[PDB]
Amino acid sequence: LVHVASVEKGRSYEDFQKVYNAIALKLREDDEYDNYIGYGPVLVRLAWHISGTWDKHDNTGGSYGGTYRFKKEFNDPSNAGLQNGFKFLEPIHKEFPWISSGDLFSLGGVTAVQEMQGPKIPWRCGRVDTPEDTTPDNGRLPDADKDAGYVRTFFQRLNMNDREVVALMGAHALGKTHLKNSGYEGGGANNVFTNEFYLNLLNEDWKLEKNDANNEQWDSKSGYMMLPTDYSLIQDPKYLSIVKEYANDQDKFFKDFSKAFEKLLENGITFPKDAPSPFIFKTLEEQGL
Ligand code: HEM
Ligand SMILES: Nc1ncnc2ccccc12
Repeated sequence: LVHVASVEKGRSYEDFQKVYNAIALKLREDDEYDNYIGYGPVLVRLAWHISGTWDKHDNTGGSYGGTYRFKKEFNDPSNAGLQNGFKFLEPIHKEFPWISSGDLFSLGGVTAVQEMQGPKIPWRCGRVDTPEDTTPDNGRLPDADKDAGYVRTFFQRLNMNDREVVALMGAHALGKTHLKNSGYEGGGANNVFTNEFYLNLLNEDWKLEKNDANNEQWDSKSGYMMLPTDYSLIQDPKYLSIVKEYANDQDKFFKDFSKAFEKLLENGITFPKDAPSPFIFKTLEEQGL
């Protein structure tokens, strides 16, 4: 099953930079959301969930088909809360109705990471909306109650190795868990992209507690939290070495996250040899906007 990227007709870098800028302006404008976290973190999570349905074995799921717009995937229990990111992107899609759904959801993640001071993430256009019958069934996104072996095996389906898994999980510096969405609570209110997930794993005094939904999670007196799957990155000796590497090298973490995140957003897509090169969008700050 082959999904060939097809550039939206006549569009080029400038058109996508306009979409980027509308997303970024709205991120700056709509600042009250989720106790003043703003929409950055939920847009990063949306981009990952629309991508993380991919199965390398048969090329089902993945970001190409924009299938999150269909009720089966919109209503996936694993996606609870992402409706806020979808609603955020609705006026962007209205303004730019030519962009495909998969392009818009993945570009919403790139724009959020960059606007939150994260690394540049090269991004390629050309995902093409596919019909409702192509929507992947629920249950392809990962559980949070599990251990390192589960996380390792899970991510083999997405063709991610240990370093890619540890780098991608660094996005859990951002935003927070919400008891009503996932049965976990807490994390604070961070909306700046840094390597602090790894510093918090290594440096905080973690206690295994039960939350009000009767699920275990690791909490610190300082008010931080880690899901069991987060904490597993310091329980497994291979993951731990990489957590220490990223805790000690911001640039390395930025570069590795950028590559893994682009890869995640592009899994399943065949780019023609004459496709445009990946675009690197300028931030609003770089543009003086
Ligand atoms: C083992 C893999 C993962 C598990 C089990 C997991 C689990 C979760 C859970 C339970 C939440 C809270 C949802 C809520 O209550 O609103 C969450 C939030 C989030 N996740 Fe993950 N996640 C994983 C991997 C990732 C990856 C790979 C990324 C992106 C690279 C990511 C980005 C985020 C972001 C940015 C949030 C915050 C959303 C917000 O503040 O609304 N996650 N994740
Ligand atoms: N802020 C977070 N800290 C640690 N783990 C997480 C997991 C999901 C969302 C946010 C966080």
